Amino acid sequence: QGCCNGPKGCSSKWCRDHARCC
Repeated sequence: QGCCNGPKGCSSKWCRDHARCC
């Protein structure tokens, strides 16, 4: 969903919080 597709996605805390791939 972007978060786990791009280099800055899991660098975003929201994606780290919510997305299990982060």
